[PDB]
Amino acid sequence: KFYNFVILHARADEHIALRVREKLEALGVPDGATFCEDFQVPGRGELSCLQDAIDHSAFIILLLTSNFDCRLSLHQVNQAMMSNLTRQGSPDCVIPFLPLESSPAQLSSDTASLLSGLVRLDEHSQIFARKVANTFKPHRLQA
Amino acid sequence: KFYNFVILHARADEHIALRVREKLEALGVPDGATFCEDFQVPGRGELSCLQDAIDHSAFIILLLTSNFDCRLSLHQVNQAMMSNLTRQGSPDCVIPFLPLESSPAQLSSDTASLLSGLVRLDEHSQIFARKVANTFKPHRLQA
Amino acid sequence: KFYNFVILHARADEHIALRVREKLEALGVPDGATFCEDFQVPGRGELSCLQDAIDHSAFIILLLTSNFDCRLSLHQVNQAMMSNLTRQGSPDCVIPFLPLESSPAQLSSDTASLLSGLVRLDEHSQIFARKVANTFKPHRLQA
Amino acid sequence: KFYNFVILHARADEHIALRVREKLEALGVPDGATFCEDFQVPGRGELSCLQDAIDHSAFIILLLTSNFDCRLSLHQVNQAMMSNLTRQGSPDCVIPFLPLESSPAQLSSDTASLLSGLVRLDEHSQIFARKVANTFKPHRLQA
Amino acid sequence: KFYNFVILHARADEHIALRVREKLEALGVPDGATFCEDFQVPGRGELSCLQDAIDHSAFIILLLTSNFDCRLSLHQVNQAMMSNLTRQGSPDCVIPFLPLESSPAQLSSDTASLLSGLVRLDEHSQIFARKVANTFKPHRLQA
Amino acid sequence: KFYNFVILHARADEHIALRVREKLEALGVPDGATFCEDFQVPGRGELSCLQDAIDHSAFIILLLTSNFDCRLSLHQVNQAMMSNLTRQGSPDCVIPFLPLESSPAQLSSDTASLLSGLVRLDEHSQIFARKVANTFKPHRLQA
Repeated sequence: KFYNFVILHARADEHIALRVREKLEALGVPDGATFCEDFQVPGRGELSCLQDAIDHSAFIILLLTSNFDCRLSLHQVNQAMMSNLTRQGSPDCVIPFLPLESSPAQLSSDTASLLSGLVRLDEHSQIFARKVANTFKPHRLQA
Repeated sequence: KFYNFVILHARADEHIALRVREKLEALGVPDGATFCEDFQVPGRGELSCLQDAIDHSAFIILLLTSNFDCRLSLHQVNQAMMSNLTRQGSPDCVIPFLPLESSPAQLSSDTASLLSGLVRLDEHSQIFARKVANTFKPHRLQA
Repeated sequence: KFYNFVILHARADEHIALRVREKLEALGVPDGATFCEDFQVPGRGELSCLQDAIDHSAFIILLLTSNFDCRLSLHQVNQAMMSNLTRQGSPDCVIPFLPLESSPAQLSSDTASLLSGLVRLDEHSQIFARKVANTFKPHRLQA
Repeated sequence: KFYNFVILHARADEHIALRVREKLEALGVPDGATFCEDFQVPGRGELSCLQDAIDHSAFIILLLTSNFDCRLSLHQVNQAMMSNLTRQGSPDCVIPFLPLESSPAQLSSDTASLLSGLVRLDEHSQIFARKVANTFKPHRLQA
Repeated sequence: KFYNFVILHARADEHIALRVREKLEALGVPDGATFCEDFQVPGRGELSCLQDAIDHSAFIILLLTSNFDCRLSLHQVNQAMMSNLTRQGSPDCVIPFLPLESSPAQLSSDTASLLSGLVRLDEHSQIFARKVANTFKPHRLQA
Repeated sequence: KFYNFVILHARADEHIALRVREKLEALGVPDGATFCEDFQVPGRGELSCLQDAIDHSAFIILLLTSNFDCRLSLHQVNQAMMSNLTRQGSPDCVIPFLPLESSPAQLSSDTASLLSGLVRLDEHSQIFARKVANTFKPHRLQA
């Protein structure tokens, strides 16, 4: 339990989430996790699975995509942001992520507008490794 | 059929549902249905008595009472929220409600955490009438 | 023939069945019946008398009680439920009933567990009249 | 007794249940079972066979097939869900299952709408093995 | 000839059968008969008088008692039951009768076990008149 | 005496009963029996010998067929079921049987409607051997 980072994503985009978690593990962040890792299919529909992904993850990494426009995804973004804001501490746990496959032109107007004025992480940037190192510092959250 | 709004509640808090229904009908919302309105006696245990409430109601209202922490209540909230999200149109069908008989501190984490960022209605608030008027606009979905 | 509703009950609790029939007819359900109405005396121990009660009734009302725990009662519940489920049409027929003589905590574990997935028609409820009116709407079964 | 998991299926899909049991045992879950193993012939139509399957199993697995749209199947789903939700312990045992012979569009409204908000186990996905290993952890229910 | 009902009784219990017949015809059943009504002193023995009683009666009423346990009584019960069952028509005619002079605890295993599967009428019952009216209806069989 | 299982059958279908007894003894149930092992034209009458066969057999197997529709057959089924249900012990012994010579569509409606609640064993099923093994376990009734 208490994984380092979790990758919230749409149901269809499984390969993108797997690639991103593998890459972030490769760059030097141990104990990688994804939404479909604690997405416990025995009955945890969206109450226990989503709250387990939010609560038991030091960093919540939202994965924007053209398929991230669905209403369920927007509700997940709202839930993650509100949990981050209400929870004591946790300055910038929610980290918007732009995958390599995605482009800045496919940002969801309805969904990604909530994250427009928040610190983003991009894969197209050539400073991506330094951004990851700065974000995932040795000192982090506790139990 | 096709009632304007339905109140979801626990088994014990039967009277609170009727009280809130009468109060909300007083404000000027016709067809004040409740969970016991379509709680058909035979055949249904949770098959359509929980589904006809979701299916045949324009707005769904969840009473966040102290008795609403039951294990069945969490499944009811999950079903309502997921049916709202899968359904097309009317993004804010699901509405948390806080009757005077309950308190904001009485919000049990397990169930209230599902509705941390939703359209909350509070009887403790003094702008209740304006919130009700804004939420229950003259135009109400379709058949 | 073709009675509106019948009451299945243990042999000992005939008076409770008569009382429930009288009360339910008083509420506005005509042509009330009971098991002893078609509990024919010649021969038909449980072969066709029970079949006459099941087939020739629009609704079946099991009278749960402390004397309803015997093996014969369990077979009666099993047969009524299976006949209702296999029958064409008539989505909801078997109506669990809790008379004032018994208590909600006095449910027999062996028998009442079969109906644990069905909504009861509780006499103790303050909404009993509305439940009865809702369960017995003018449009009903036929031949 | 006290089987690890039981597969609830329709009357016409015994072969699918046996195949799924064999596959799930192959993944590394010992002491498998199916509904046609505690489906004792002498009596026990749905009284002490379905209830025995519900009570004497750790993980109830509903097999969402094409023949699973019958009224009997809907009653079985209601019984399983309500028995799981009412009883203390057994946190989230009930597991919807999607076999090969079914389709993502096979979800009939009447039966699958009950589990629509509930999360399913789909072996169509490529993460099925890890998903199952996550489901049936070594620590589980007691007697 | 062709009496409505016939009372079959032990040789030593003529008074009980006569009292039962006298009580019964007053309720509205005309042309009452008993075994001693067709029981000729000369010529006929047992096979002829008993067969005449079986053949020339619309209904046959066995009268269970403590003196109804002899081998002759068992033979009479068996003969009457088999004649009713084999003969085409007459859907159900054999009626077990429990008079007040006997008790339910006084059911001799041998003779009563033949009619254990059949349903009876008890003089101890409080719905005796209605049961009798249900048995003997204005429409009946003939030969 | 005290035969392990008996087979009640219509008089016309003697061969089917013997064949079923031979098969079921072959599967591994020792000391088989049939109705014509405690059935004599001389001495005991039909009802008496049927009652003798009911209570001297650990298991009772009704052999449904097209010739099992007569009123005598219905009375035998009623008597067997009622004797099983009323007697103390023996939780469930009346086992509906479906042999090769019949089909699950030609079942006697009037007779088999009594057993529609219970579970039958079909030779048509491919799990017949497992059903028999689960049925006739080493531990069984006692004198």
